[PDB]
Amino acid sequence: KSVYPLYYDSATVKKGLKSGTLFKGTLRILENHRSAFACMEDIPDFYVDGPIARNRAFHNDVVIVEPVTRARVVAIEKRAEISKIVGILRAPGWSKSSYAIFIPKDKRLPFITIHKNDLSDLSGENWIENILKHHDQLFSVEITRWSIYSRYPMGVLGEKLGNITDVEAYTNALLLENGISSSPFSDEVLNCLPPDDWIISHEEIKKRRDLRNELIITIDPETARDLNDAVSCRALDNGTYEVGVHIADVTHFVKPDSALDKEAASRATTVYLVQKAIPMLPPLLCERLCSLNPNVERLAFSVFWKLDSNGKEIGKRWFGKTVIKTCARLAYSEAQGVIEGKSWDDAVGKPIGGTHTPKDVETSILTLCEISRKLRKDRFAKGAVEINSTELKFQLDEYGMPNKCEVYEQTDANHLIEEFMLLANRSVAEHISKNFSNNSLLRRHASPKEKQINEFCHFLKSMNFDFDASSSAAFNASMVRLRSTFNEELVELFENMAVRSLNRAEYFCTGDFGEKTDWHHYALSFNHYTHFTSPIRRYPDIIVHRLLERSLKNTSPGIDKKNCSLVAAHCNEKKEKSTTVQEDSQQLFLSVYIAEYCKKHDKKSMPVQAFATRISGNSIDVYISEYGISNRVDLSSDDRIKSFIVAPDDSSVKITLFDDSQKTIALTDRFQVYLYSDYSRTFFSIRCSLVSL
RNA sequence: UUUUUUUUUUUU
Ligand SMILES: [Mg+2]
Repeated sequence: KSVYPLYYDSATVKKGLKSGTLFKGTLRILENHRSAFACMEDIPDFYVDGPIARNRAFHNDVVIVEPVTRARVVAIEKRAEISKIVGILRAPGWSKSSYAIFIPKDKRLPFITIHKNDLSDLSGENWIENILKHHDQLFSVEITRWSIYSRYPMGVLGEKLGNITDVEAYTNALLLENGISSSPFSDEVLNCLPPDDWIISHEEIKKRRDLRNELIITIDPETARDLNDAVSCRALDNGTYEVGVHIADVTHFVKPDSALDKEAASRATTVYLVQKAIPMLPPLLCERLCSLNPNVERLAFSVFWKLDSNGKEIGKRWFGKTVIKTCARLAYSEAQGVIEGKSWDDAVGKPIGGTHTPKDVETSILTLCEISRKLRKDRFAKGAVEINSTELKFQLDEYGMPNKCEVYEQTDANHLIEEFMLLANRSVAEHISKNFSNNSLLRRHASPKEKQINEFCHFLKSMNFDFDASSSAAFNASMVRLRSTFNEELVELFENMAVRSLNRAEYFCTGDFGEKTDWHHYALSFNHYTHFTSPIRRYPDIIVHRLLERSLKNTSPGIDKKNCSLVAAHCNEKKEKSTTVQEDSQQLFLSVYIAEYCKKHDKKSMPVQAFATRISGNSIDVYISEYGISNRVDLSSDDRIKSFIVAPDDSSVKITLFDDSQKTIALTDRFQVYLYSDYSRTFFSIRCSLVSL
């Protein structure tokens, strides 16, 4: 007897769809398994309990369910590509010969059966012994077939990624999950490279604008090796300034349809991890020839504006190929120190090649900072949205183990660079959209989804607050009132929920959207925007560089609307996967940090302060702002606790202990919890407990 | 575990 029911016929499925019985939506399987939801955007979402009702479906699988808000899967319309199944292997029947038991890291993926002695590195006689010997080794499996007469599918074990306790092996496994190429560059791509001893041609120096003698700097963080941006300011004889943005001319090295170009389009973006980084381009270009290192002549595209003390564009812009030699390289911290009024030797402490005096650079930094402050105030006043977001910055020891973990605050220098990069991006977008209105690669951000914003508004209604989503400007105004209404940590949580409410930003080809009103950036309130200020780490910036060059030459776009759409979609998906990878890396290093804290301070958990976001059934969702993480204190897992009572309103929960001290805690209350890195389960899992371990 | 929304922007 088949464990699962047969998928209905195509005609029967269509008939049921016209009969209101059948339904169609995406599927989201929950981490705790057995529980899944048919994600229907309009009609109420449906629930699914048990893999029997799941009928051999996976996460993000567009499926056709039938009501049996519960429902049974009867047809799969589309399957999302399962990018590898990394995990571990356990002996058959582990506390007995049989098929090997593969356990994926994603709990959403069911167990897998590895056929009799299926392997190459541990297959043969004594296979069980080899499994046990390599039990603490992460491996990877592929799916081969799922027999309806088996509750689990089957699959071949791939390459052994390696020690689970090895951070780098876990990293390689995570890369494998989201399909990010960690292999070295192909020898043909290296053959595409120019000679390493390439020198600046006098012909090219005359063909371009010679800004070498100018004062140009690169404000980038301390741990930066690929420099793309360069800012400059020019005091004009009147009250105005000529501000310039200079971006490494990668397209001068990367030529269309070359093997280098193909690998760049394949990787789409540079993936940045905590301990290392996967580059999009080979290091010769990414770290030497194109990187805007100090005191080196470099070929770069440049955009100039004429702005007043308020930052309004008074004079005509200028676009063109230039050759520049940056006066100095700066860190964001040192730039902030300069802005705060300190002396160059007290903050930066670097030599400034050229006639440029220290006070010249100081004046330039302060001028650019004031202009950037004015432009940021105007941008937010125009209708933009201010979200600070969260990111976990780690300081590592010589061995790579996390010694420090902290939240990142953006100082005024960060916004200084940010505003001018945004200005450059917007100007380039406007120009290339005006010229090549059919084959232009820009970025868009539509209005937020009504569903998420309604949920967030109801959450604020629970906290007796109203959010006007009628406009981005009203959204930001409600955010400001909220910040002036609650404590800063609650406000941080609210910013988290706000960024959740936003819609996914995406690249696009102007030809696909007939109406120009659809080319808009809701959060930035811009009418035109693209990515152009980072061509060494975002292939869309390479495409935009080529489009800008052609627009200055008034020639053809050289790229087809369809091909442009392909590049846009591929790069959007690659950016999704890269974001996920970086977040998971941060999570991994946070777990290792908690483990090191427990080891050094002779405890089993780290004590932290947390705010109670939700009180449901037998658990409480808590947010730890010190590390910007959302965990759950399971009232059931707390066996040390004696009992509890949740009221029908879920706004307060009373607690009773064995020492008979009863005490009640409500929503948005600040209380202490403990974070511990559970390694007893198969993989790294940060868990939170109310009681100290 | 067994009820769910994880996406603005800069730099890296
Ligand atoms: Mg930079």
